[PDB]
Amino acid sequence: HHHHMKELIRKLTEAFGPSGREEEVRSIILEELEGHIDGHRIDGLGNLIVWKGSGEKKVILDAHIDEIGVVVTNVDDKGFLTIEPVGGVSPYMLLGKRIRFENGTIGVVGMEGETTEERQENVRKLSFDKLFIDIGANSREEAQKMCPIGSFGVYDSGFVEVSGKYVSKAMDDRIGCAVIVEVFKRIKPAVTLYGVFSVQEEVGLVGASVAGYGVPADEAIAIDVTDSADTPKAIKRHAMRLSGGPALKVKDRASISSKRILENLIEIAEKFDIKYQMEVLTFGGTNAMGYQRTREGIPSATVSIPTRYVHSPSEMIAPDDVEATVDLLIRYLGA
Amino acid sequence: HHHHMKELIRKLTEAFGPSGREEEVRSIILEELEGHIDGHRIDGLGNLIVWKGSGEKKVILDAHIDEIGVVVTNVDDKGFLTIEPVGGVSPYMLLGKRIRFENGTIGVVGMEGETTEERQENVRKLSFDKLFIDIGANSREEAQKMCPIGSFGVYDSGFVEVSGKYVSKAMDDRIGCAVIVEVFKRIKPAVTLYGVFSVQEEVGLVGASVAGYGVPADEAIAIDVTDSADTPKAIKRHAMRLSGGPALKVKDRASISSKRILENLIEIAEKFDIKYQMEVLTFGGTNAMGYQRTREGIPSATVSIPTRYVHSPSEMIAPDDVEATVDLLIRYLGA
Repeated sequence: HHHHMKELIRKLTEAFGPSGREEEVRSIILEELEGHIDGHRIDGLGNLIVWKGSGEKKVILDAHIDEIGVVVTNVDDKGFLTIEPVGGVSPYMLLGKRIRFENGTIGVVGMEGETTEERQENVRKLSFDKLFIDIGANSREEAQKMCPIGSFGVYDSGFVEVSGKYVSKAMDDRIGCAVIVEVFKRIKPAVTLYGVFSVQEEVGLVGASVAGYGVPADEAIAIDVTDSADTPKAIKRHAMRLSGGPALKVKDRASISSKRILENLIEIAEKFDIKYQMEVLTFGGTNAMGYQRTREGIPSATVSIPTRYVHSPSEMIAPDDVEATVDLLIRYLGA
Repeated sequence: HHHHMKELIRKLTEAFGPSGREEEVRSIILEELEGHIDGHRIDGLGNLIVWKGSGEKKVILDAHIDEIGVVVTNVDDKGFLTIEPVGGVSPYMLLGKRIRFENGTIGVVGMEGETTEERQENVRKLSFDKLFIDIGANSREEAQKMCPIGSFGVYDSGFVEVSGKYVSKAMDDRIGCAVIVEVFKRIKPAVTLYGVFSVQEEVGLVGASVAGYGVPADEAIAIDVTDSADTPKAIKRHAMRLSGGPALKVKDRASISSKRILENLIEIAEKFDIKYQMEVLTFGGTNAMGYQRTREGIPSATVSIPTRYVHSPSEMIAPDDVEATVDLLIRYLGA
């Protein structure tokens, strides 16, 4: 390795930050960036925006700070919790897992069903309303004091090295957050660089990303994860893979200016022998509204870290891909 | 609490001992029993037998030392492991979990399937042959060096306190092992007491439990776990429950001598105000062979610790039930 990002990745991935409660992650980001940013602000949606540099061109790098999890929606007479999903969490991934709550309380996920046929019927068509969380309470009253309705939880799973790979919860998108932090620590920007550590935008709600988080940027580059389809039988040509480098794309039907960002990233990677992969463009439909949506706003591209087991408690990345991503961005955004 | 068993329970439940590889558990048991046993032996099947006392009546206490897990059956060209179950492990409980191998190697369980319909089809009817384990290897050769075919793994999950409950892997039956160890540490036996820490007997193979592990005992008491059916909707009268005390039973159609052991345990519990529950008798069929099987061998009974989430990485017990079990046995087997 040529960066020293392990501890940053451990800290960010282990931090508590389900959608709606990301205070710890923002605080960690600001501590890591102390002395490396010229300023910051937090918008009314909870997006953290930082900046460094004074160059003519304004560039956003945007990674999501929120993670998948659960929210408590009911407490029963014996102290058991009902939950709903926060983000894309499959109930299959939650079965038998331990969940850590904001206040440090640990709970165990169980499933309803007594007989084999009951459990078989349930587990074969698993629904969140068949799950519950046991926090060791013996009554509604004990449980409501520890995890009242509206409490968030995340996986009780942290960071581990798995023969040269890194595994943790919340690679999506704490790994993107780590990339941006590392870029801010290392770069002497030729641009005015904005780092946005954003809350994800629920479908059906107004988000801030289209308006550039109020930053009048010339370019916006999302730093995300993409599924690494290099596991057994999910073996196709042109798949994203671990150790293939950052995955580069734009949206389908992107503007000339957005495509230029992609071409320029490709050129940097080629000139500096940085591994990279060409990802299929983000699908956005085929209608007239979708066409006009890409031709307004800020020219944009996406750079993604290949990740196995996305949305599990054991998301896996190759540290070389992360370092390559940092290197690519520093070369692109530097002198 | 009135015993100090937390550390013993943590140590035993965390120990590596899938069926076929229980060396660490036997070693821990012997270390804990140093100075409290008069002797021991290990039989050809791997059953560890210890003894203390010199009384006329010979009594076995028997708890299983093996835990559920996985065994590696194939290594593919990219380093991914195929597994089969050891013991009663559902593939649903393994999804996204981390597995710890004998040599300390950690792996992540994944499932085959790329599309939503593929994964939905797979996960709705989950089979072990759709799972794999990723140990971070990049080739068959790297993987075979870390986890060759025949390697065992267990849950990568250890002991935690959950508001006054204890949660770990392998309560089934490390909790029974802890009960027996604690009895040996505390008791002045009025009997010759044998502690058997047994390997489970595969259906279809000859085991040693029927012959009393070669001990010519007068009574044999299994110390096991039983499912605690006190979770949401699995709410029936007469259910075993946490904090209801040890669950007491014999086999269906038990002999007069076996039923006497049960009656005598009940009497002890009543005389000493120890909580207990009456569990439905062990089902053994209704035919002539089953009838004669209970009337030979050693008079036997079972004392069980109520446990939630059996066969998950988060098996849960109430420490009061464990202490009550120890207390009951010490009173029964003492002067």
